[PDB]
Amino acid sequence: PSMEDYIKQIYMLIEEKGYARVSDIAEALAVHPSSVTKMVQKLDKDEYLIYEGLVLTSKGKKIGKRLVYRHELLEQFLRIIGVDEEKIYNDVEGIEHHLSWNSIDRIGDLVQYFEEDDARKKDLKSIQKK
Amino acid sequence: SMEDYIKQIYMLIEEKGYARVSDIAEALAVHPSSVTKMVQKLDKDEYLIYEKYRGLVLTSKGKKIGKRLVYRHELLEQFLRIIGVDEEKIYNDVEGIEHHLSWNSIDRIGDLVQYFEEDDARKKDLKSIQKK
Repeated sequence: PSMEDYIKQIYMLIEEKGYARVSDIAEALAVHPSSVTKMVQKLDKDEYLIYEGLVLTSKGKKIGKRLVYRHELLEQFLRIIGVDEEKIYNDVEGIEHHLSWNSIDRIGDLVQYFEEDDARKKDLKSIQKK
Repeated sequence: SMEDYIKQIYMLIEEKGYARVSDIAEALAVHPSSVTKMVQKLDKDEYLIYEKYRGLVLTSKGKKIGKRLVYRHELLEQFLRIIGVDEEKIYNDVEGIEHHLSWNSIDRIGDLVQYFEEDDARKKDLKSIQKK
């Protein structure tokens, strides 16, 4: 996992629980608590959080939210265009790490496009016939 | 990487009608010796048929894979252009994601690309949203 994966996961946990425990972060990212500990120190150095209990700072809360928004919007993207639910998670991860923010912005517009008229998704599904 | 070679070999043949080891080394920007190591793997694995002094031909199996690969790359380029991603950001973007998407996703991105190519109004509608 990268720094963004961590901040994202930490924010996800605080969203769901009100706290981000080392053991939960480790468990969620499938890494050892010892690795979480190093990363959490490097994140504290970077002012995303303050570690002693771990606590997101305002920079932490703001960026985490962007990263979750992004992830979920990308998931909605793949769902809307008819990708099989089982592959969606792996595809979104594999590409939030690789696509420019400009490309994300444009994908967001595309999701907006399909939300603006149900006739659009119907027509697209017709193509998925082949 | 076997995949990138098959793709590259495929592209050279589509382009020039033939693919030689040195054509491949210049294309992939790798050392000739690296090409040779991979070509033996490809030949023994029946992806291509190589003869010294003759360059190489893809088997029906290698052609299948090369064609599908180039399709994936080209498609991803067209997808990002169609949705209006900055021209200069496109290459680094496709490169980065092309090895990290289920073929299921690729397939659906293909229908999406088809969808916008079918009708000018759809492109017009999409662009309207980008302008905000």
